[PDB]
Amino acid sequence: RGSHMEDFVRQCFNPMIVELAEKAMKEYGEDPKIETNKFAAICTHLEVCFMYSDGGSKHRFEIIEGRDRIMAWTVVNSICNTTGVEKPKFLPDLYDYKENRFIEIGVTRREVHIYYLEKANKIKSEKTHIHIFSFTGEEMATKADYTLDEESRARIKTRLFTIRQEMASRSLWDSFRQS
DNA sequence: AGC
Ligand SMILES: [Mn+2]
Repeated sequence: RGSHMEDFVRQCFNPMIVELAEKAMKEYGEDPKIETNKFAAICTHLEVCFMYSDGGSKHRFEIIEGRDRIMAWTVVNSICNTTGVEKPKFLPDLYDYKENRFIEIGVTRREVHIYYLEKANKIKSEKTHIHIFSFTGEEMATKADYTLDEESRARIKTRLFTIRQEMASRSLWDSFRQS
């Protein structure tokens, strides 16, 4: 059922991200043509994770996000069994080899701390790091430790505001912000 | 995934 949002997603994000988002949705059996705001949110989340992992040095991060679920857990078990970090309850997005911790990255259309507290209580993990970005240029991270240098986080924030403008320009921001 |  032809939606403006679905075709917007396909210009905004590169094909590699679109294909991972589609696979993620149908691995858990949802339809990107129908659940189009969730389509847009998953592509957004994917892109931020990849931008984030590009912010470090060459070998800094293990990318968990974007793998099929069974392989992602395999890699997580490899990380826990070779480093001794406690196995997380939910699939994190990255592993930081420099700081020795998993990272859960989130993107929100609300005040970053509302979403942070939600992610904090969901993860019983005392140790996995949380880093939240908003669509208005705010961020929030565990212990005020933002992992990356300012430039790498700044370009993530710029991209998120561009996505917001592109949606608003198409009168999709309101549906998206209210979903 | 994030409202
Ligand atoms: Mn996440």
